[PDB]
Amino acid sequence: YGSWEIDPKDLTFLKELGTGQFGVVKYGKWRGQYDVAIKMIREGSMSEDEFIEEAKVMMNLSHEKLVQLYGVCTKQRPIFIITEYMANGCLLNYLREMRHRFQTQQLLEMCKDVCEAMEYLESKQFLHRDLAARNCLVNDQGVVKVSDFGLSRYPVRWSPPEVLMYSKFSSKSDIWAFGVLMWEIYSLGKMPYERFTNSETAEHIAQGLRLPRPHLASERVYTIMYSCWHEKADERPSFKILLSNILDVMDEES
Amino acid sequence: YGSWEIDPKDLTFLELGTGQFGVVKYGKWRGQYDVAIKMIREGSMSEDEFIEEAKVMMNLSHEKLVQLYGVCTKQRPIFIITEYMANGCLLNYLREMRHRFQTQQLLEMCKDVCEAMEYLESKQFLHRDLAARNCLVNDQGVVKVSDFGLSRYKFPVRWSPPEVLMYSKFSSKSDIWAFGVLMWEIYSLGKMPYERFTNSETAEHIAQGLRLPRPHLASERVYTIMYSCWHEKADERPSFKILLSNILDVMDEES
Ligand SMILES: Cc1nc(Nc2ncc(C(=O)Nc3c(C)cccc3Cl)s2)cc(N2CCN(CCO)CC2)n1
Ligand SMILES: Cc1nc(Nc2ncc(C(=O)Nc3c(C)cccc3Cl)s2)cc(N2CCN(CCO)CC2)n1
Repeated sequence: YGSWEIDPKDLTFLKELGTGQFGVVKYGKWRGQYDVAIKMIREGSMSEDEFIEEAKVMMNLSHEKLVQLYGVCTKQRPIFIITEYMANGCLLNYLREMRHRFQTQQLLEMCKDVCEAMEYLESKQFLHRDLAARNCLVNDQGVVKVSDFGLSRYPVRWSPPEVLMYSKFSSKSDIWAFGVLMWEIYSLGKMPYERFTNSETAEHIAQGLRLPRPHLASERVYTIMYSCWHEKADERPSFKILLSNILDVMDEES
Repeated sequence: YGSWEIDPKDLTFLELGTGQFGVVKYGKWRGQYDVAIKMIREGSMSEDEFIEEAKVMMNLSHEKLVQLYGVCTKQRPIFIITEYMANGCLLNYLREMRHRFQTQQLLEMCKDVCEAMEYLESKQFLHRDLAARNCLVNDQGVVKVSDFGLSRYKFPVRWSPPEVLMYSKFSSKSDIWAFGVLMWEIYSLGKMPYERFTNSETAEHIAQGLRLPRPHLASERVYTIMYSCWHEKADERPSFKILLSNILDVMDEES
């Protein structure tokens, strides 16, 4: 893959952070000077072609609020993926572990960080398959960033109208999820619809039920997350507009 | 994978076509049984993808479904053996025999595809690409669908919008629309849907509420079936259990 291929002997496995479906992440050090995260992909988790597309996306996309790629080790099995290390780890556990210790003005900065990354992927026609607090990482300075792994891109004469319409306004799925994310941040890791099941939630949202307003979220902040929860997808805002609305509130409140 | 394991030497590679995941050839088992062989590429699928595909191939069976004869998992490229379809694709079969069909044969074909889908519907399986080009015909003129590359019905209910949850509840209604157009291909003798419109014009043509015109070979009652498959509201469309329910009724009426 060129310069992206790194030397394995320069790595050093030290600790374990977690395990996923497409491998296991392990904490290490690059040349014993910088902290990095290393993911060990399983032999049969993904196909060859699937890795070329996934990799091709990680090298061509770059944003300050996206998990930076340090390199990969495709010259061995299992293959590695070296990236920057996030000291604080997951955002969900971060909101619950360090709960109510950061003031409200910091909560909105977390939404801005995620909105900045999504706005970038939006400009590149990329969709987050699972946008939620559990899929966001926090670094030492409290910056929230999303990942590039597992991203998506965006029969005509045999497909129904429901499929055609979705193929043109599918980007609005990441907007609804983002709205529920702000709810998780301002609720400090509260699970959406705690008093409802999966079947219930699907029925309540269909009837118009929306998440309450976090007590730590101002009435204007609620307008942002609530703007993302519009029945008509085309009536929902874009990540560029949401970023402007978030920045607008930050200036008026801070 | 057990008894499903076939000896690559027992099969002889006597070519039929090629797909994304590999190429399909023609052969015979022990010089006595006819079957088709699929040589999947090395990097097209993953180990987990195959195990799921196979697990679905070996656990499903239906007369109108492509029967699986076996696989060769101790070989690279991995092989998948199935029954041989003398007449091959349905679209080419409708165009090569356009002058050699009866009105009862056309409706019989539609049943052969509906009977298969009805079985898939009961097992919660979905055909991602249901069309005449993905259907095969054996020597006796019986149509059969394939179960390779199917999908079942993750979506986080708590973070998904309504259009996604509503899609997961009416996912089988999408194949109904495709089935309705399939019947048009049959009674139209292989004509391309919206042959006089482009991909962008077809999408708008459906948005305006217009649909395919009735083929002259289809009767008023048969067209009502395929037309019922094309309803703006997915919930208002019938089910494959109901389509077969009707197709048989029009058969007895016109037979
Ligand atoms: C799960 C976890 N992640 C951490 N930081 C990460 N940085 C980079 C990671 C990563 O997975 N990148 C990546 C991606 C995104 C895709 C493909 C490939 C790769 Cl390599 S993960 C830290 C952490 N700890 C901190 C919070 N607790 C401290 C209390 O002791 C405990 C746990 N936990
Ligand atoms: C493309 C083609 N298929 C033919 N029969 C097949 N039987 C089994 C096939 C197969 O694909 N199974 C399968 C599936 C479904 C999934 C995964 C894996 C597998 Cl293995 S295909 C015959 C044929 N010929 C007949 C019609 N023409 C001569 C007229 O004189 C020429 C062409 N052409």
